[PDB]
Amino acid sequence: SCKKECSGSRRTKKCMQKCNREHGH
Repeated sequence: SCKKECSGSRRTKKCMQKCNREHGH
């Protein structure tokens, strides 16, 4: 709901890192 909802063709480290930090609660 944050990784696949952003991942494009070869980009994901951006949305992934964002979700990884947010889920760092």
